[PDB]
Amino acid sequence: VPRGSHMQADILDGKQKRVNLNSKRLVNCNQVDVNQLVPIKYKWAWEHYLNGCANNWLPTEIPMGKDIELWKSDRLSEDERRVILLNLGFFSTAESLVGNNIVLAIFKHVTNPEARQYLLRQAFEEAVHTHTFLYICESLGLDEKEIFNAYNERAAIKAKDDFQMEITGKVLDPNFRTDSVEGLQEFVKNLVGYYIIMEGIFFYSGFVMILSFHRQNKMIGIGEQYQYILRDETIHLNFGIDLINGIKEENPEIWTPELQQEIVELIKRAVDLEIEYAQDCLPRGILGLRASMFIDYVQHIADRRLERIGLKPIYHTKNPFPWMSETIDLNKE
Amino acid sequence: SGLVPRGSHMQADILDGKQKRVNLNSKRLVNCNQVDVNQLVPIKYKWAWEHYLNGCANNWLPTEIPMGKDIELWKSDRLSEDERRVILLNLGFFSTAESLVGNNIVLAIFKHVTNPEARQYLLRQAFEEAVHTHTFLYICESLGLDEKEIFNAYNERAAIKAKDDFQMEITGKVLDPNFRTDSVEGLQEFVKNLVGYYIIMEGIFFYSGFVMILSFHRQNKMIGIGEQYQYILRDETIHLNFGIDLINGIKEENPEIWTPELQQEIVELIKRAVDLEIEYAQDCLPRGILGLRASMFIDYVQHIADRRLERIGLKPIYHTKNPFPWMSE
Ligand SMILES: [Fe+3]
Ligand SMILES: [Fe+3]
Ligand SMILES: [Mn+2]
Ligand SMILES: [Mn+2]
Repeated sequence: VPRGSHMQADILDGKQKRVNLNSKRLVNCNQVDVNQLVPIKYKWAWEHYLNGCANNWLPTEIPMGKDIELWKSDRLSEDERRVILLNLGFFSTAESLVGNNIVLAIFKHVTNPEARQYLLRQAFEEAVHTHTFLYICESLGLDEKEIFNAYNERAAIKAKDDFQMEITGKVLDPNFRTDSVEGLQEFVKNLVGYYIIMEGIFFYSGFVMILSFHRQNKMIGIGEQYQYILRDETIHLNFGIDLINGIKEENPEIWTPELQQEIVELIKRAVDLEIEYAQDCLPRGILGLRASMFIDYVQHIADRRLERIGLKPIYHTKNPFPWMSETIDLNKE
Repeated sequence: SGLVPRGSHMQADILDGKQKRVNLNSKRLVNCNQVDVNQLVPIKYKWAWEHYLNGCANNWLPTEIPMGKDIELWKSDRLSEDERRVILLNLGFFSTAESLVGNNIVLAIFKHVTNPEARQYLLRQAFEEAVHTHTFLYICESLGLDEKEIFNAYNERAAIKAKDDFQMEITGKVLDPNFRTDSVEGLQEFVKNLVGYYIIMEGIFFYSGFVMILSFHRQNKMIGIGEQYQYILRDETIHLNFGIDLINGIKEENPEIWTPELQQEIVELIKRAVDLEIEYAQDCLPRGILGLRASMFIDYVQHIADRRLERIGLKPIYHTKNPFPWMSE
């Protein structure tokens, strides 16, 4: 390289602020400069970021003409409409709950620039997901306030989001810190609540309901949007699992039998709430969909989430939706 | 526009829940605790939603832009020491500036912008800052620069540090866990943060840099870097427009905060930013390069400062001409 290809320092004291890769930590890292991306330590976080960036899509790119025609017709049963409406109601605000939590709760305490890069991509993706639900409401001529207010008006939805508020913990409190054992444990419970429970269990169950319509060639515009959402959420979940496991590895003292058991109990509570939600969606069942299938499915996926964070499966049920894993394989990171 | 079909309404089983549906006229940009901030609808601030849609339409990645010709030129003796200095100082400053801006959106601004459509835009903007950060890593890796030397520039170069230190100062107490915007004093402090990041950092401190880098691009030098900066400029144009709309919106809804005292303080902050940016330009350009001299930046930085002032309802103060009119093409 030619002469003059280096920045010359005129503050010699400042070279000390260059970041030692091995000093970097996922949480509680105040000893190095968090504003400098380099050198990247958590290559897994950066890879998630690059993968997410390659997945750009917008709901407005997906035509809704056939969906509008079907929705406005008399072809759908009231029970079919009920599944769609309840799913829209729950997702319309749940995306914002997730996005707001990334920004208002998680970001401050993930003291690492490459992980934060991913968080910014994820949060933007949640904004895209929120746009999706606005777009669907406007396209089909739904009462947008009725749909977006569903979590205040439908008990089985409220129950899930009230639980979400509970497991959010005090992470939003101005006094909240992660530099105690109890504090970092509370933080990890928040991560489990959002990545494992909301994104990894509540959302996957909604995906089955909606994609079951897509597979029947009903509401294929909504279906396609949900396929893109599933592709994003696959990465959200993978990142969250990696982050939880990373925090555990770097802070083994938090991973007590007590914390482990509580995480199991939260997942159990999520499973029960999602089953009750599925029953509210499907009081009689529709073509290809019964509540009993969600009992097995929700238990199955909960076992898969438990395994990924080093906990034993507890339900041992089989997956009644083998095709979900087919589209999951196609939408794999 | 077809008829609403029978059975197409979601039935409530919590009868009083309907009261939490959001009244459009109750929404506000700050201090809005009377309605549910989680529900996007109904959208009140159309300008915020439009910025969001515009940003989303602007997707790009630095890895899409070929660096072959740039690598070839960087290896050659066809780029002078002085030209290299301009490039490296700009890479040094921008490499961390993007993170400063992005971190401030998330850690300072988002909590206090109590409006979902504006928050939708903020998430787009913060992601764009991540793309800009990626851009500087990609440039470093492409040209084989010492990445730690580049990203640490704001700790190693006085003229860069001076800008970023001033930035830390105008960030104010907004990061204080117990900072609140629900007083005149609190909201004025918040507005100073918005001026500091949108107007000063994004609207002024990026501009000598844009001119310098795009000057190379216009001479067919480092066109890979140039193209990346063109995409950054496109994004930053929206960032600035959103910030101006946000500042003006907060003023309109809370006119009592916009005192002669605050107005004077903002002008003085902008004057100081101008001085610091002129000094930075001087550091970049101890000697002239083609179509670029440090003295030109006196006129330019003052000219853009006047333009920013006008946009937030303040009188221009410098009255200088723009030596780089091609920046508006
Ligand atoms: Fe998600
Ligand atoms: Fe910006
Ligand atoms: Mn989502
Ligand atoms: Mn930027």
